[PDB]
Amino acid sequence: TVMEHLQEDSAELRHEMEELTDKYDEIRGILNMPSMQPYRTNQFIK
RNA sequence: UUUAGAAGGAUUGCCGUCAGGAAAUUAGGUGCGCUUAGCAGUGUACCGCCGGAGGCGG
Repeated sequence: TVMEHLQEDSAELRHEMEELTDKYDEIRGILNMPSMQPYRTNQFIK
């Protein structure tokens, strides 16, 4: 999977990555994603 | 004080045609049922008498 590639880049990705967007440094975002947090409640949660 | 509190599933319909189950057989030898006993609520409810339902004699 793409997930396992962005954990340890193998170029197999980096080769194919950098030739269509020139922006893989920004995308590699999908690594330190923020965690979901409970901040309020509504009438639809039990 | 409940994974709290809410809810229309609904209308219609052609399953059909045909057919060889079949041949063979040894269920057999034994055997202690057996002590005791009272059928009935009285064995029936009969003749009359008053008296417009309820009563009284033998």
